[PDB]
Amino acid sequence: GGAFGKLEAAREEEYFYRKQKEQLERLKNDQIHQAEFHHQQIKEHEEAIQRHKKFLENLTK
Amino acid sequence: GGAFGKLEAAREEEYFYRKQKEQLERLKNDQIHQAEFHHQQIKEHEEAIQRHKKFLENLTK
Repeated sequence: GGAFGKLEAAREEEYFYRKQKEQLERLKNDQIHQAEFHHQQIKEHEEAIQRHKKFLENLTK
Repeated sequence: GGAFGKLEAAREEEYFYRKQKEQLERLKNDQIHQAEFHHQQIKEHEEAIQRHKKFLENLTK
């Protein structure tokens, strides 16, 4: 498709969700403890916000 | 299990990711435009950060 367009946006969401599902499984199998899980998930959601701002600023002007 | 424990954490992630897959589908089917998608997704990730902070606070001290 195009840069920062609908197909790229979908691909980024798919990558993000695949990663987070893998982390949820590490938690369910006691490979990471829960405090660590929540601390790492905050950083992921912070990076997701920056990614969405980036897409937005390219879409809008 | 227990409140704020591993099973509840998993349930919160499952709910969050089911909602986001629904929103991604709305975008794929041009029911929301892309700027709106990214703007709404920032709010969702902001709410997820607050949720993860709340779980952490209960886990730790």
